[PDB]
Amino acid sequence: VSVLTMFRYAGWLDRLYMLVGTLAAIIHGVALPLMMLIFGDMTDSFASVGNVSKNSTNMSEADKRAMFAKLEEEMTTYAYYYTGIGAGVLIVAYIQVSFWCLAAGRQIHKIRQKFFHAIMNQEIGWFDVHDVGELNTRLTDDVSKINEGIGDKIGMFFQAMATFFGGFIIGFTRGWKLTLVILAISPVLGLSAGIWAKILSSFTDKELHAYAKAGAVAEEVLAAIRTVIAFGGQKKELERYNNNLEEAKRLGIKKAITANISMGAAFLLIYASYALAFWYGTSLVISKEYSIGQVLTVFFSVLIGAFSVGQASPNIEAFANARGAAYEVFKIIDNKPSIDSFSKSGHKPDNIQGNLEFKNIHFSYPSRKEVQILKGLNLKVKSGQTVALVGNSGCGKSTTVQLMQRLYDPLDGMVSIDGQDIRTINVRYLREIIGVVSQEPVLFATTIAENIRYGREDVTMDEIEKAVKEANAYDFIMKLPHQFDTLVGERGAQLSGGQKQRIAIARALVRNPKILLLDEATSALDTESEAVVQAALDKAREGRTTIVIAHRLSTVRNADVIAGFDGGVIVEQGNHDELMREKGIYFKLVMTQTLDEDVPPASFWRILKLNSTEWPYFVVGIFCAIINGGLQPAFSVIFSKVVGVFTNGGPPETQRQNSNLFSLLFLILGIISFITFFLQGFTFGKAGEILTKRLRYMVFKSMLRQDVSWFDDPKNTTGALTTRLANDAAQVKGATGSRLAVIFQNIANLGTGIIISLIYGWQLTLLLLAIVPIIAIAGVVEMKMLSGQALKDKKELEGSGKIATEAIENFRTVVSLTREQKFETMYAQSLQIPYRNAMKKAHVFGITFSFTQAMMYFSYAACFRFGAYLVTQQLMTFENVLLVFSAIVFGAMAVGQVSSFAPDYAKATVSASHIIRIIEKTPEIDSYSTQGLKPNMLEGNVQFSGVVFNYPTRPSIPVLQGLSLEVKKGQTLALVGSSGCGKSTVVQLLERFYDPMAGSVFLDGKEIKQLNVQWLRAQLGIVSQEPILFDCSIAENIAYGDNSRVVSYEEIVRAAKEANIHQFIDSLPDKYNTRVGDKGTQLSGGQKQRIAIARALVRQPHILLLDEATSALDTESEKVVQEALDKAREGRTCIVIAHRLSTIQNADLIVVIQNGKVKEHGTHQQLLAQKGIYFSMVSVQA
Repeated sequence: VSVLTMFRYAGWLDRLYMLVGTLAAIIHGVALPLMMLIFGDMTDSFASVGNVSKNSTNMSEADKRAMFAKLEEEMTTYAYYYTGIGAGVLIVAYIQVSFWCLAAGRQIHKIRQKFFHAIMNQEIGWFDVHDVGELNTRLTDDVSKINEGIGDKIGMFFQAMATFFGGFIIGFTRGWKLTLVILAISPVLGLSAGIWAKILSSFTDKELHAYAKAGAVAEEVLAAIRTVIAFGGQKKELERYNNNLEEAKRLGIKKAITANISMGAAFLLIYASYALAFWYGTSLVISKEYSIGQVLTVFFSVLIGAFSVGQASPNIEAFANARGAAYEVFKIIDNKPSIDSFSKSGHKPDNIQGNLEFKNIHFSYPSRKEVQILKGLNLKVKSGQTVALVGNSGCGKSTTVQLMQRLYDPLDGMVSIDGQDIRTINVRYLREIIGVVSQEPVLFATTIAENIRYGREDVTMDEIEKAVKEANAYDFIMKLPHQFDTLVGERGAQLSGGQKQRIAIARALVRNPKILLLDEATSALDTESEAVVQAALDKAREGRTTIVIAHRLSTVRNADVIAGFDGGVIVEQGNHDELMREKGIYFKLVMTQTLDEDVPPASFWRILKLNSTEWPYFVVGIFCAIINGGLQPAFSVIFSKVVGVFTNGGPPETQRQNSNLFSLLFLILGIISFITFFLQGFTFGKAGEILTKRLRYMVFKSMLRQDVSWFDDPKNTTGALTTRLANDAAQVKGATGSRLAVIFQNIANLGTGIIISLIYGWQLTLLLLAIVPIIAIAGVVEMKMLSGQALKDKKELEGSGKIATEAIENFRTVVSLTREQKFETMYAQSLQIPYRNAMKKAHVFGITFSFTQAMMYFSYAACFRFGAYLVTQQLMTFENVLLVFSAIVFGAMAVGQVSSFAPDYAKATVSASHIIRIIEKTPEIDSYSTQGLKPNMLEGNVQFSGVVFNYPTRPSIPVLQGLSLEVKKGQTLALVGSSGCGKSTVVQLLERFYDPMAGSVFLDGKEIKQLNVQWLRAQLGIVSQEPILFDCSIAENIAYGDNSRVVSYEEIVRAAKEANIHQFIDSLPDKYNTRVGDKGTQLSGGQKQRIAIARALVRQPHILLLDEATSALDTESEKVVQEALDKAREGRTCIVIAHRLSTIQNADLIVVIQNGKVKEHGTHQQLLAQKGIYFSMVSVQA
């Protein structure tokens, strides 16, 4: 029902070919096992020939007769085989792909036109609800999904079942046993893959849980970077970041260990079962003699038939996921629920006029539960008049304008155009009788000639000329170049807003409506252009019955009748003077109104260069991959010798050879492959493991040892930094993983295959490589053409989609209604191009897939043709033919594995490129010397001379210009300024966060410029507004080791004693040992600040710095901190920039800073005697 038939709906002749393509899809899938049925027949005769060939040791010439005759007879069959299937698979291929296009093309094009039509046909509803853009985004993405649902995926789907159902048919008939064995190994292979999902999902979360700690440390530190810098607690975070990494690596290696165990075991269970199938497959030959090895090979094709079920599932999933999403929204997509608008019939008034009448109208916006904006209405406007409506709370007047266009059917009451109800008349006609001027004008992207032409389709520039000329829009347009043919570029914002609306009036003027609706047209406009546009409105009035709502009372003065609302409730009506007489609602208002990343530059082999540098030794891992590489062909060699000697060899000794090789297929792989695979995994696993540490290590330390506008004023963010730590190390981990994988398969094919390739007849090789590269390139050129078609298609629908996206986003097209079909008209012509392009790719996709399979039979042809014939002509041998099959599976593991790790190499290369340029750093300040820390330097008299400063934004108008201060030791230097900066910056510059653009700063008289960075930050009393507490024991928080400083209990006691935080320390559990409880969630600001103060006086700085310490606080908290602060200072030099001027009254020197320029300075009473900024600061303090 709704699920399927509509998904496939219509397509009368389409449905017939839809079935034809379907039919062709079956016989395609049927062909592959039939091709393999042939493989057994050629095997059978060739085997009987081989049995007599080894059986001779007597006669020779006899073997030259019959054995070659059968082979010649087989050569006769060979020719009729590949062609019959080849010509078949060639034709049926081109057909089944036409299903993908020819059927899908006409269907989607049919879908598009109705969908694009139904959207505009829902009218009002889209404004009522949903997303109106996000909705139409996904929906057009949904119709894109449909082509995948009705395409050849289905053709492939029937093809798969034909290989499946048709495959098993042949299997059971030629035996019911082996099936059971093969069916038995199915859950086992599903069991091993089950181990995979358990290991991957479980080990991921552990790793995630591990790096979360490593991530969390980087999370707060990089957020706390300015805090840690000042205290120089870097090396501790340095050490910690290594510990979390130490654990995360151990979860990394075990994951790799267990994974390789699974993947190793996974292949074991396959090959064991593969071996198990033959041993029981062989035992039914030697002692039994039922199968000659035809079905034995053919039942393996049932696995190929079984793999097709795996190829079937996506097409169904492609079909199912497309179906459910489409048909459910299809109900919304298609039809026309409509029934408030429609397009058609209705009544056409020829009366060419009508008095507007509103009668007892109760209405509510379709917000449902929202209260009625309009409860009841009575308004009657006579013909030729102009009625004015007004309000306060908003809308409620605008509603009356909205109902008049029948955009919303009123809940109760009626709106009467002329004498008749509005619901009788044809809607299309009504919109044409109603001109509308909205407050916010809109111009479609087109010529000015066209925007008017959208008002009325049939018009000539003379009416256009007269329109704007009467609308006084004829001035700016003429001076403007291109005249009427001028396009409006980049949507509608180009020129002045007043001119846009004026044109909109002219557009509505062409409409020549007998009703004109103006909603706040004058509102939201510059004063000058307002009067200009108004005259046009004035010139558009008086000739037409109209109704106008705006908030400009200047335009309401000349109105014939005014009506008050204020929220939509009708109260007063009449002429202006009559209204002012009432001094009512009208009169009241009158007097009242009087995150992405990755810069371009690359690595260029520097990857393995830096990698090998950090990779001390691993030659056993890759060597283990090589011996594993060459191990792969041995299987292809062993199996080749099994059936080889089985095909060519006599009845004696058959048991031993097969027995000996059977065991050989096991031990060479099962014993060895598991070992080497787990052996390499333990190597390259740990290889990538330690790299993740050193890299993230040498980065975060390279990040922390550099600040300098990467931290202080970056364009980056915390998340972006963490992202770098995550992806880069993860990607380069993949970079190295791809290295061993390729080199492994390299020798697997190039190294060993060539050795095998060397023993051919040298022509067979050439013929083989006259196929494989050709079919590969043939497979490559298809992929290019495929995306080439995908890209060119997206561009075409884009232009159609944009102009489509243009319309739905503009809901005002429905008020004119002139453009309803007109837009869908352009879309038809726009949609017409991909249609022919859809027809074009039918031939293109048709010939490609056909050709791809055309090389398939041609491959088997030349394989067996030249394997027979000339080789059958002289010295027909069992070898070199199965070795061809060996060379094939190497080409399969080459393309498959290489192309898989190719993009892995890409994103890694890019991610590595970032991590390399970042780690280069610009270390700047770390240690050096620059000073000897003299014992006479304790002191503390801080100098500023000719200091200018700007934070690293160049044209930021620097906050410091010509600034100089001084403070003697052991006394308080007060500071006060307007707001913002120059307050805070001074404290920051003392930290030497940024070296000023000009001037100098001194502490003992020594130059800070030339002073050591560390020791300068060794004595500091820095306290911020909202102190950030690291999550840790408050005891470990109070004391942050400056350099060598151990956690000292007696000291932090003194810290708490002075900071008055000992109250909390006295009581409560664990006392000093209490953790902050997840980022200090159990403590208020007052508690935290006390601790920050304790951090300051732990250091015993000769210089204290208070940045708005009491800025955020209240009540007793303000006094207790001030009590601590005052007691913190007075023993040493201090600077308090706090905005509390009540507590600044005890200060040795108060300084008023005006934006880089110190204005006044002196003791409180001295400045108090003066007047200016400071006295104002106190005067406004009250």
